[PDB]
Amino acid sequence: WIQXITALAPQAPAPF
Repeated sequence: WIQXITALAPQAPAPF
């Protein structure tokens, strides 16, 4: 679950 969020960390700014 820490690598589910950290792999999405650079994918938070590109949509939002």
